[PDB]
Amino acid sequence: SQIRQNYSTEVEAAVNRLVNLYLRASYTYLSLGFYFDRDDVALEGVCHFFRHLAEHKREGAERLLKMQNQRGGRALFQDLQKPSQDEWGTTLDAMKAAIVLEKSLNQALLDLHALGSAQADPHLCDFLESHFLDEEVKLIKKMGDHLTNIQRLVGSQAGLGEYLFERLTLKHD
Amino acid sequence: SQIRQNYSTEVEAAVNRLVNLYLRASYTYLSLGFYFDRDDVALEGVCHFFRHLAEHKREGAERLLKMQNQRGGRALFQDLQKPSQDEWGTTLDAMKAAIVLEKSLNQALLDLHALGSAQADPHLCDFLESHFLDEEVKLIKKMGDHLTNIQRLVGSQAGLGEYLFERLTLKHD
Amino acid sequence: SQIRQNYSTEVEAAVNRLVNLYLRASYTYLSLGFYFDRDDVALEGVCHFFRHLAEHKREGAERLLKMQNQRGGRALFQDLQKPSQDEWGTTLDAMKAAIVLEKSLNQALLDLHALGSAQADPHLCDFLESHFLDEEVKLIKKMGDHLTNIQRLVGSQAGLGEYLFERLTLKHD
Amino acid sequence: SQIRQNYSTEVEAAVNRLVNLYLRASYTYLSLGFYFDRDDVALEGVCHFFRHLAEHKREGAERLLKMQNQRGGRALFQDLQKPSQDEWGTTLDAMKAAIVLEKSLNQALLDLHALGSAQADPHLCDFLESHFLDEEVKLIKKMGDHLTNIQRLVGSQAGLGEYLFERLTLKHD
Ligand SMILES: [Cl-]
Ligand SMILES: [Cl-]
Ligand SMILES: [Cl-]
Ligand SMILES: [Cl-]
Repeated sequence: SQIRQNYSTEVEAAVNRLVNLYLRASYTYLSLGFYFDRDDVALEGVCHFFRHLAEHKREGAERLLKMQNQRGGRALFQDLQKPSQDEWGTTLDAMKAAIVLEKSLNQALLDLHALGSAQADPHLCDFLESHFLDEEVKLIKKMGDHLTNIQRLVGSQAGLGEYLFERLTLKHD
Repeated sequence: SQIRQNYSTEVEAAVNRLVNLYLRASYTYLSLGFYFDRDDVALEGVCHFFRHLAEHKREGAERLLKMQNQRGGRALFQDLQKPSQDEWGTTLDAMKAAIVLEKSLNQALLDLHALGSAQADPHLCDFLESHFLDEEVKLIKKMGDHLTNIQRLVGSQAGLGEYLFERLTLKHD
Repeated sequence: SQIRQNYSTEVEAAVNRLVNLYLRASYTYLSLGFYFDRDDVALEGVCHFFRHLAEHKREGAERLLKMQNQRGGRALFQDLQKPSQDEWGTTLDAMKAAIVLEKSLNQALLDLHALGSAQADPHLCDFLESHFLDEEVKLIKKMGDHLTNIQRLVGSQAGLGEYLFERLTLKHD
Repeated sequence: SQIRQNYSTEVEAAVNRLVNLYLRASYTYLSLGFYFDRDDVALEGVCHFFRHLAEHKREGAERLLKMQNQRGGRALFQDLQKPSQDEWGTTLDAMKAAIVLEKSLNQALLDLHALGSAQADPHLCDFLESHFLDEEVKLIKKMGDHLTNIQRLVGSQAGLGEYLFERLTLKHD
């Protein structure tokens, strides 16, 4: 490569794996979004919350792919596994599955940062710090806040709580 | 007729029957709308939901009547039967009766489309596709979404659920 | 299902398969787009042409998923296979692979239309006519036009032709 | 020094050397810019490309000098060596010399970052990450893209390719 400098094969490979993890996450959120649009689920604010995350995770994958080319690495795509579930349960089940998914993406980012640190690759380390690590902390804090509110609302009338959370906390229209 | 071309007597008759079905549906929705405006029912958002459908079904009848004249058929009006009920129960009873009514209109549209297909009448088939079939799918999906939300809200406090659905889902002012 | 009417299990299944075909096509175009952004390929107009198609095919999948829910079918996601190639050759190789891909999507749309016709499902038939069949004819005509222009430009100076096509026909900036 | 804190003599010296490297690079680009403005070379877009880099490298030197004073180090200027060539050959020769020059600046930045990491100087490390490392990756990717396009255009008509690259890729007016 005419441009590649200080870019390890180990980072190049890990970036291709992280692209696969982000695209899998996007696909998971696409499935969650359409599940909440079902006529027998019908929680618009929950649908919009997950559809937006599907778009955001796709954008993350595209930013990693642009950076791979900027550093002179080569994008390599793999099979994308289907989401872990076909039906996602309650808003609470779905938000618990989301925070697990985000913790797994966050650990993949921290692992890649640690590899870049070990490889003395400060451009890679800056890149994750600037575009991913704080977006992930912010998102996990928001999901933690939502879990608390959902849990408060279950009480002895789960249906009423699920409706009120979607109407008064999540964005709809 | 100076203009009639490729327009069967069977379609002409079925169009006059469908006009009667749309006007009956409008009359049903007029009755539902004023029932929810009663001082002892008093659910404004439910009143507005049904009053709007009464106007929309009337407009459907008028579009069929305009098309009948465009094709050189002859409008023929019949007695309009009164709605099936004088009092419509809860929001849930009313929304269940509406989705039954819409399924019956949808089947009448599909039956007429099938007659036009059999008669090789593509103008009739286009007309239903363009102005009725998707409006009906969209409306039945919305009523299905509302039924799910109403059902979630019944819990052990039916009155509270009926008020919250009308205040937080349906349009009022 | 509370809303499902005149929607066959055969169409529901074929719609889920077509969603998989559109998402595979999006993934293929994502791979083509980033290949042309490589520093050793560096054809910006070709990159932008394929990146846009990746977005358009994703939007097609999302429209099919919305329609599946409108009809009361159930979205079911499968594993997404990786693209057929890791490296895509010349602009000409890439545009030949694209038109093959589009012909396969077009045949899948025509097959689904034929199934809906056989099932007397005019809403499905309208839906494909209105949002997919002409978009596909328009795209295949544009790719055919581009193939002719690329082929004219190969001459005895392939590099010069590939540069001029990307600079004077495709959109860049 | 009244302000100096956590700023090693090793970093202070390396910053003064890097200022010399940036000013030498500016001087090199000044020479490349005026060579392409010669009446017997006359490639305006190539002239403008290098004149702009001369200004950008000067600005890099000035940012390092401002930071040296912010940290309480002392600017020390050395003799500036003349550029390596008086005449720069073809656009291709010039762009190959530029990417070599940029790789040498990039390695000097990475070396200084590594020194700051070893000295536990996070302000220095942030400073390079924020203002230099990604500017350098972006520039080397752009020069790699240009090299590919120039190389594609040499064919058997080098003059025609050199003119078309300057007219259709580089900015002129
Ligand atoms: Cl799997
Ligand atoms: Cl009667
Ligand atoms: Cl495969
Ligand atoms: Cl010298």
